[PDB]
Amino acid sequence: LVLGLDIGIGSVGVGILNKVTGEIIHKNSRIFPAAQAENNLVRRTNRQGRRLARRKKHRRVRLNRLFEESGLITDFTKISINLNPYQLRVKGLTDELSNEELFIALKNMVKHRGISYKTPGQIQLERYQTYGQLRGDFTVEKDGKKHRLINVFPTSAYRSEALRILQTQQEFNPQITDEFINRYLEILTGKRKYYHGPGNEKSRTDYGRYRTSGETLDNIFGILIGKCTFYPDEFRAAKASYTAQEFNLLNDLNNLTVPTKLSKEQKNQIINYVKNEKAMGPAKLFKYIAKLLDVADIKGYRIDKSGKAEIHTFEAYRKMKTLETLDIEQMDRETLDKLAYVLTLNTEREGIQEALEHEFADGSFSQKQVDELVQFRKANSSIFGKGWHNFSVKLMMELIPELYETSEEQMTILTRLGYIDEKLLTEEIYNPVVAKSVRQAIKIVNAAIKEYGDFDNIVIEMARETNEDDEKKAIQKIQKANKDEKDAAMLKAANQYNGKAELPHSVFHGHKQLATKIRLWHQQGERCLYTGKTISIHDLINNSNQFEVDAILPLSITFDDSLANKVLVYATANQEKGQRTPYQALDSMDDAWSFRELKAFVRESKTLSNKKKEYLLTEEDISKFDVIERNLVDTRYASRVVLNALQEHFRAHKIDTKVSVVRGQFTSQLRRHWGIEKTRDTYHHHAVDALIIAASSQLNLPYQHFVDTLKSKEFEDSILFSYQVDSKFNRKISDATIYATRQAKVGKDKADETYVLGKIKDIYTQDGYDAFMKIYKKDKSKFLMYRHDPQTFEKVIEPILENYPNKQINEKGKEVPCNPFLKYKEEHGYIRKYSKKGNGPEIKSLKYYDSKLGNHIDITPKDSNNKVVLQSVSPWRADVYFNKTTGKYEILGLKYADLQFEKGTGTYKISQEKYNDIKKKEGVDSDSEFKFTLYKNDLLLVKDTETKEQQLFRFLSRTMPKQKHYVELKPYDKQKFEGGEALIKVLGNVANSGQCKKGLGKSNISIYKVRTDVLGNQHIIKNEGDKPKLDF
RNA sequence: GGUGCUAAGAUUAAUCAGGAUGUUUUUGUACUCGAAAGAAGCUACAAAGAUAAGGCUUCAUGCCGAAAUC
DNA sequence: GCTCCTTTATCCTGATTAATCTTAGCAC
DNA sequence: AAAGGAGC
Ligand SMILES: [Ba+2]
Ligand SMILES: [Ba+2]
Ligand SMILES: [Ba+2]
Ligand SMILES: [Ba+2]
Ligand SMILES: [Ba+2]
Ligand SMILES: [Ba+2]
Ligand SMILES: [Ba+2]
Ligand SMILES: [Ba+2]
Ligand SMILES: [Ba+2]
Ligand SMILES: [Ba+2]
Ligand SMILES: [Ba+2]
Ligand SMILES: [Ba+2]
Ligand SMILES: [Ba+2]
Ligand SMILES: [Ba+2]
Ligand SMILES: [Mg+2]
Ligand SMILES: [Mg+2]
Repeated sequence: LVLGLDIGIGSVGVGILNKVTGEIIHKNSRIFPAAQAENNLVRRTNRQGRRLARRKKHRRVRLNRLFEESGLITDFTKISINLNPYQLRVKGLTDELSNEELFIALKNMVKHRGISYKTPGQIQLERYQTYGQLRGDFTVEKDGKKHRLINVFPTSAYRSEALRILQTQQEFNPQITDEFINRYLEILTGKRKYYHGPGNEKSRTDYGRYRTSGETLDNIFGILIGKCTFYPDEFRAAKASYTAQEFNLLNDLNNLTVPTKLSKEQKNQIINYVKNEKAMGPAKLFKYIAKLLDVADIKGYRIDKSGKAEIHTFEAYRKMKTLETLDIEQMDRETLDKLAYVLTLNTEREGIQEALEHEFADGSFSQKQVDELVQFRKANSSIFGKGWHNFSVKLMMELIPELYETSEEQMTILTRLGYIDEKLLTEEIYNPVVAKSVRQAIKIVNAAIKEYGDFDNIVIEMARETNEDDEKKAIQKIQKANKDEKDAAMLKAANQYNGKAELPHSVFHGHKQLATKIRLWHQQGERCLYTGKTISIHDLINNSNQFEVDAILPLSITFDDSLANKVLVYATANQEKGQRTPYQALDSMDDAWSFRELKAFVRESKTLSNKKKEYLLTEEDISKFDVIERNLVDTRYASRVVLNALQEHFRAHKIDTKVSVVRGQFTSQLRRHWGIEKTRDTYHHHAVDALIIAASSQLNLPYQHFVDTLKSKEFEDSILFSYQVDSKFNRKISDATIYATRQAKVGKDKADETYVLGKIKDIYTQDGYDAFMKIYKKDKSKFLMYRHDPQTFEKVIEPILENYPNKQINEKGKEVPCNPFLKYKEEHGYIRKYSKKGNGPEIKSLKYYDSKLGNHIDITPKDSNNKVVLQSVSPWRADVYFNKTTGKYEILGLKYADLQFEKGTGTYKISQEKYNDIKKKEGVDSDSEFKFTLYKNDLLLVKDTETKEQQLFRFLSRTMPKQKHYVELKPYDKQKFEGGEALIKVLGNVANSGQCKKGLGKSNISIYKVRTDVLGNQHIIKNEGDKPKLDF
């Protein structure tokens, strides 16, 4: 029997076939949408955002306790919030402030303490006075030109400003001690080291340094260093360690071939020669082996991308011999390997200093020698940033001798010396998508082996190329052209800056991305492609903050993190671009060149790549909800791990189940060669792909039989499906929009109602204006201004709609719908609120009554005159009951937001009383029998009692709170329904809108839960237990 | 075809430290109404508060909450 | 009650560790 | 993609 596997990011196709007969024994499709674990990006983003906001709020709490302890303010209730803190930040610079005015000035400073990778207050206040606003990024007029500002300042300048304030206060006030000044500046300027992370000695967290086990790490990334290829409980050596340098050159030398393999002695010559000579390269070493022992006679050396020969040259050692306050020759091996550990992993003074103190014996270093090691590590980031060797040192020491003694390379030597736990298999893998699909692929083969015994062969499709030589040469030419323009960009940055042919290592400190910034910089003709302005190398390197690397098509939508989706632009031009493509954004941007100019530049030049040109000019209105390379990387990763784990399992246990490999491009043409047809948008193709995989393996060796069986029209209608149920609570609970509500009468009601508000963020975009007219043609009274400012609406905005075009002839002589608000803007500036003396504020956003408040989460401030809510509440599970009096089913729906952390306990749970309240409000009778609980992707069987039809569905959720017992379902064999698809008569047909929403509380109904193993074998469940499971 | 070491070129993953926003509440100022006191809560700016629902203990460079465990 | 229709926050700056392909040079 | 009020 032969087992095929098509492992993917959200599916694994399974299929078995009796090799002699060619008969199909099992076909199956295992599904687990990869979108669930791909959301980890959202989880990390939100965890990090919460930490930034937690600490910003903690900064002003820490400031409160500082003012309390100093005895300057005890009562924080009478603290005004309507004075100008920016002006007191200027007054305090020279004149005396009240303690309340000082606390307002410093609290304002702590909430915007600037970047750290005329004082700021005076720059901010001047923007307050001359343009009426300071925050965010906005446009300002600059003598005919529009310029862009943003409230971003160095933390150094904020600290500089605050210091002058408090020192000036000190001469007026004595309660302001030197310690008070010290403690505040740490509140203001304090940051955590990136290699420490969260926590404190009492606040244990395994995200950071203070581990819950009680251990305190020096650097939280040390534990992430890889393990040895053969010693899984041994960390690997630094590239710059002595052990790894000796192993590297030793194996380099034996892989040469010489007229006289080199002898044992012959290597120690070269090792000593290169170790004690200062300058060393590949030629000059070979120039020594040849001209001192014919370089053309030596062969078997690894070659450059370009074609230069290369070899290991103890580069790390030579540089470490240059140290003046220490002598590398005076240190033994494990001390020099340990030194390279510390200097590879740590990039900061304190991290190195702490690691030296805690890993070496107390008398091992002096301050001056750690002082030199600090300056040394920074000056050689290019060497200690190269990472780690694939081997531990332990293994190399069991290998370096025998590489001296014998002429064999590492592969040759290791030969000489000589069911799957899916969780341990994926214990140390930090990619939840790869870790999941691997875990799914192994759970299957274990169940396949249980039901069938071992197999002659288990075949895994791989996505590796097979290329002929024209093509192969076709890859290195490109990979070499890639390395060529980086050098070309660096060389050019060097001459433009230094005039020399190399940039000083001083410029890359705290700015390792410069090598890439320069590369895109060179590709954009040294011009920012949104401003049309030149980017001077001096400005870039010398003033790095003025620029940012924009994702051309924003990553929120595309997830395309390649170079071809990146451009170096001025920072303000990237912030104004926002979550938009240049096409959507450029013409609307105030400080920017026209999209036409950008088009011209892009087509005109010979610097941008082919794919970079499409992305900069796609007039495609891409969107986040329109019906990626991570998929390819992770599929390769998952399939591989499964393969290796299978081979190694069948040797260490000697099962002699062969394990073969097939490539995707071969299966694709085979499927074309055979009579294989793919059903549109269906999960069937994962299964039959796996049978093409199993079949590929027995090709050398009933063949037509298998195919005919396969071709059978009747074949698909009996392929099995199994889905991974999701029981997890505490997923994303709702949409993020925070909604206001008001009491109003809208449309057909004559009783005040609670309406959720909506708002048009900017009426000067086309999307902003089209939204305006949809609401306008339907019911102008929806706009809150219509009701609360009819003068502005009737005497400003209605004339504008009347007297400005809503369309226009474009560049191409094609009528395009234009925006009357926008066309007024270009002429008179912003539409302004109605006023007698032309004094009204500008108009940018319009709130309107949207929809009636229904289901929601209440986040209402005690302060608020109206409720504030969150909407689109996501569901967790549905509890199925049955009422004997009515003979109908009653379905209770639980949402993530029904569970919470219990005060006091800290347990995440729902209580019976709340569960009983939900049970009531959902129409479940308190005297009704519990039947089962359905989670997402569980499967249902819905039977009609009267006509005996039955349909198998998978569960999604309980939908529509108002419509009791209503449930959204999904298909058994595909991702979604199309719409109008016929179901059993009781449920009619699925809504043409696509979503299958049916109520299951009708009399004529029968529903059972269906479990499957990962193979597709179904079990009918008609009752699970006496009561629902609520163990927490 | 699998695999080991090395180097490069491409992609991507996990995790940490920070910035500036956005949403909404309240207040102030402006705009509108009013003789003012104020009203209205639109519109703009500023400040203060909340920012997945919600929790923790050790009182702080405090900690956890959208993944995985099926 | 059953189906149609609208709706849905984001841009960056530092840093480390790991993976998978694809070329190369050697090899079981 | 799916919540759920709008719309009838
Ligand atoms: Ba803005
Ligand atoms: Ba020396
Ligand atoms: Ba590195
Ligand atoms: Ba080919
Ligand atoms: Ba909107
Ligand atoms: Ba939603
Ligand atoms: Ba190979
Ligand atoms: Ba007045
Ligand atoms: Ba007044
Ligand atoms: Ba008021
Ligand atoms: Ba704010
Ligand atoms: Ba909270
Ligand atoms: Ba109704
Ligand atoms: Ba809605
Ligand atoms: Mg961008
Ligand atoms: Mg649809």
